[PDB]
Amino acid sequence: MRRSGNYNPSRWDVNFIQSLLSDYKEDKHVIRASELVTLVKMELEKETDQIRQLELIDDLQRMGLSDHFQNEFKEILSSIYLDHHYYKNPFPKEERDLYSTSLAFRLLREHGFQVAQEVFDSFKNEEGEFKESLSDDTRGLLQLYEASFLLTEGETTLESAREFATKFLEEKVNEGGVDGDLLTRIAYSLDIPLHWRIKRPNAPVWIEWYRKRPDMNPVVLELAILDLNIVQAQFQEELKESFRWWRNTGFVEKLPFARDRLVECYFWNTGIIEPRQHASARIMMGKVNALITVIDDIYDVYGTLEELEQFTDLIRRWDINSIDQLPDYMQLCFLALNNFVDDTSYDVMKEKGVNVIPYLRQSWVDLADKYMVEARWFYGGHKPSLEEYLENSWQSISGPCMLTHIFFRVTDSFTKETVDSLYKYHDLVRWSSFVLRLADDLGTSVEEVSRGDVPKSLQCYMSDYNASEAEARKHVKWLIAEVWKKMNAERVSKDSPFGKDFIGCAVDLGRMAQLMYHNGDGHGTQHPIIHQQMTRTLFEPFA
Amino acid sequence: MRRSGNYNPSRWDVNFIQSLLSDYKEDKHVIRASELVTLVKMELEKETDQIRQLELIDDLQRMGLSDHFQNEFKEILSSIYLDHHYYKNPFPKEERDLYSTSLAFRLLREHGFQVAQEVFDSFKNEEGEFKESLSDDTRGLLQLYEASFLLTEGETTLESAREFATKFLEEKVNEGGVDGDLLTRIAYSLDIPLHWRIKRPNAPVWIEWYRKRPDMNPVVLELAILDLNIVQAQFQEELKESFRWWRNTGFVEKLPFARDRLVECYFWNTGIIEPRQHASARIMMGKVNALITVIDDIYDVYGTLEELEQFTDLIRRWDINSIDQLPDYMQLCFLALNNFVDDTSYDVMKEKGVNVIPYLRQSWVDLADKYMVEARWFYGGHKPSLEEYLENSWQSISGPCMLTHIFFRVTDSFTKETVDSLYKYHDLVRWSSFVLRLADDLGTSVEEVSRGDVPKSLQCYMSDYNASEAEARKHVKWLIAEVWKKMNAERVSKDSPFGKDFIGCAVDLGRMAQLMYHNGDGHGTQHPIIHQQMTRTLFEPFA
Ligand SMILES: C=C(F)[C@](C)(CCC=C(C)C)OP(=O)(O)OP(=O)(O)O
Ligand SMILES: C=C(F)[C@](C)(CCC=C(C)C)OP(=O)(O)OP(=O)(O)O
Ligand SMILES: [Mn+2]
Ligand SMILES: [Mn+2]
Ligand SMILES: [Mn+2]
Ligand SMILES: [Mn+2]
Ligand SMILES: [Mn+2]
Ligand SMILES: [Mn+2]
Repeated sequence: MRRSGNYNPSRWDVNFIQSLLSDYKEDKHVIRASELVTLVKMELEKETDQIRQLELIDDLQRMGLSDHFQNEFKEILSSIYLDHHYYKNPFPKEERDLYSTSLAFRLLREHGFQVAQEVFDSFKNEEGEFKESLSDDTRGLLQLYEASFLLTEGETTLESAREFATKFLEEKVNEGGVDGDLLTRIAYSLDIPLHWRIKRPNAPVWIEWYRKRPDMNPVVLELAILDLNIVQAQFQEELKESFRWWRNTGFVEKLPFARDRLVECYFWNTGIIEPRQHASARIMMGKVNALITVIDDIYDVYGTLEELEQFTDLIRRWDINSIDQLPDYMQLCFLALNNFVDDTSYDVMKEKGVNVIPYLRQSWVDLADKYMVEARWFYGGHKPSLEEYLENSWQSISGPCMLTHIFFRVTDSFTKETVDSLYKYHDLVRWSSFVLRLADDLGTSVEEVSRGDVPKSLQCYMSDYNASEAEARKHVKWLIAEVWKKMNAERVSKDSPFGKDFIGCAVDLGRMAQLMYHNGDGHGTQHPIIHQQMTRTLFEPFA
Repeated sequence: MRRSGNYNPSRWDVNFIQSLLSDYKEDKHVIRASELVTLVKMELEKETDQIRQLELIDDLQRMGLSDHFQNEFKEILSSIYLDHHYYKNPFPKEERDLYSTSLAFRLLREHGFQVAQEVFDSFKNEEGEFKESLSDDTRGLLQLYEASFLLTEGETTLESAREFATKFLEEKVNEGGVDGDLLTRIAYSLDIPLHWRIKRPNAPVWIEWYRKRPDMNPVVLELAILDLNIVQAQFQEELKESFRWWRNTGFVEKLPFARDRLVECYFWNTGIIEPRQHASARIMMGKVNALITVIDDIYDVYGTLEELEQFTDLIRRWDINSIDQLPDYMQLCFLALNNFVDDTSYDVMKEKGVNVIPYLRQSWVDLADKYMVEARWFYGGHKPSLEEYLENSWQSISGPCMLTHIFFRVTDSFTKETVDSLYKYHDLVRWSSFVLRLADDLGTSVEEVSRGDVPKSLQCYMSDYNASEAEARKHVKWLIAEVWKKMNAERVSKDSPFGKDFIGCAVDLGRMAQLMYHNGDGHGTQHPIIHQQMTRTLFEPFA
């Protein structure tokens, strides 16, 4: 009679979840690490070779310590940038180096520095093609490929630099060039460039590789391992509170057609809100995400057209005073929602001084509205077209929802204008949700549409230009590259009204999805590799 | 130009309130009692001397074990009552004995058995009047004074009895030293008869008094103390949940003109909802009683007539939209309230299957309205008539709010009909509040008004008949005595839509108020001994 889209039980249960208690929640570490830092710090800024620096910054970064050496990262990069006079389009053609240049470019750009693509010019022959010689320089070559990802449309030099350094890198992988311990790092970046790699869920491995490194330093490595463990604790704390909420709702038993996976839901935020100081957002998100998950299954799995249309209206007019008109299962959910946004608008009001209920309330209305149109197409046995779908797609994924909720928590002082801009669903939001979406649709088009659901990119395209899924798969991949360019441009935009942290969660959300859906769903049914990534960053300690 | 009724700070901090942990929480404790029980349960069901039984029945109760002996109490009093022919219209031939009769009356009536007042007839002399001889049976002359409180208006015999037995008890205490113990355990009942004594916050002293009782049994005395501690742990647990909530609202820092006393607010409930099963109700109430305090201080202390007339109207129409028009502190207060009832109706809707938000909202609306008319008179510099006031007072004290809230968490299943009866504010609710009210107005009269507040019961009588405080004091007391009598008929009523546990809390809310408001202002603000009874009921363990 119904139509449940067969799901599975959260791999982790309360006893484990609710038990969790790492002995890193003590100040002993906090402070040891808090002193071990000042070292790594002064080590850092006592160093002399600018590249030596660029080199540490990237590592400290890829290791999760990014949080403590903030201002260092700046001045260091700040000077370098303008003590190299990187702020000039007209290249001085000092006939620089592929490596240090690819690096200083990468980091500088990543930190919002204007660095003309022209820079990489002193590395190309006459035909304008990249120098033949470069061929021989695996190191710096891998450094350029990696930097060819801080581009925008109208950046052909970076574009091709990538490609050059790509045929190279790969073939060299099949061969060697050097190491064997390079033949992985190289292939590592060659799977997901650093710029598209989310730090947190990836530090460990990086901390390994570094511990190993001969030139490796111990203060740092020690700082690295300690802190990694000092934050795991945090996640564990948050995780529980978010768990407590999930259990309360009782959807798990009162709404079982919906996916049970609150760890997965909380975990996403260990990747999106990297700045540890934002515990609340992380917690909240654990919830926002769970909620969404349930609402989504109610729309594309459980619920009926009648039921949805009405669910969709009640939310629209946020009529809790009719909560008594919907199927009991929709009453529990909506009340839950009402309860969540209301509780959330309270903390925010309590701490920031604003009544944001009218906004958060909106975030949900629109989401649902989008969920609806998909349901209408679906039931209406409708078949959109790549563009038609895509325009709805980036909103039915919740990125905007997830992101508008975060804004209020991550931002310490908003305006109204900002809020308002943000809420037209600011381009940032738009592009960050698009990655989320596309990536998702990449690793979840399968059972998705083959278990009841409207067509997704892959299909929509496949049908659109009557092609193969391999072509569909390629296209979608390309789209993701396009949107990243638009995003890069926006994350660095000066006119951006958003603060560094927020725009930071917008980019990272894109990068998190690129992990989660890099193989499976990490949700619906889950995926080992994902499962492990989770156990290792949420539950297992480091050495 | 606010007013701030200058309050005092909760004598118990965060850390304390947040830490404490009686190991009794350890399951390996329950079971011990779970045996002692079956034991004490047998000594019971194996006893033969009826008077001996009843006797123990009274102890088990007065000691706080009432919870796991219910069905015993039922069978027993049931039988005794039948094989004694208490249901028959008369039976006074002059065979009865003060004691065992004054006692079987009590427990029989108390447990809802209908036993004529004419039983004590067999104890009166010629011109009627209780027999003089028995001016000797001091023992059973206490059991009489004791049962005289299980009356209604139409029962003059019990009225006189109390009149009589006192005359003597009154003196037997100015004797030489019979038992000495007696002297106190007499004067004990003479301060507050047993009927008006909440058991829970009173077991201690009784468990002591019973230890000594040569005619004692150890399995019972052992289960007794064990349970007290096994129970006190519970409270400590519930205590925190409310505390956590209380802390989270941040009223302490944001609504600082409001009384700080969540412990006290939780404590009240240790003695209203006495059946250990209703943990959530006790927990919820920890919050309700808190919301009120705050929302109350907003009305008789801080807030202005513009601000109150508006607070009241919004609450009434209950819209979280116009919320943006309220003064800041009211914005926060309302949202929390909204969140409170909204979160409470959820749990109810969840576990019981119904939407109660519409009824709970009410509970508050009426309270606030009631609180308003008091504000109006006050500012309106109007001095009401004892009755006028009295007609508001029993509602404006929150009794009905407290209770309508309880009802849902205590009642397993109800119906619109019951609910509705309940909400017209059923007599039971009216009686219980009055006691609460008058009792409060006694130990909060000449101290609240003398700092800004409407004239209370006392003061109103005072003017009405232009009498003295003793006359008012005397009246109000008499008044409390009258109400109880209606109460007595309502709790025992066989027409009550209300179910056992609820009817209890209602009765107990009355008795709990006669405790707190006995020495000075119990509740909070500044409790005399009230404090000890609190540390002792919630923090110190028993031998
Ligand atoms: C929960 C998932 F992982 C998604 C992606 C929904 C979006 C919410 C997240 C990621 C917390 O599930 P699903 O792809 O089935 O939703 P969709 O129906 O929009 O495709
Ligand atoms: C304790 C009282 F009965 C109140 C009403 C506060 C609320 C307490 C509960 C629900 C146990 O204190 P107070 O007597 O000062 O209120 P009032 O100003 O109406 O007399
Ligand atoms: Mn969907
Ligand atoms: Mn879905
Ligand atoms: Mn999907
Ligand atoms: Mn008042
Ligand atoms: Mn008051
Ligand atoms: Mn008072």
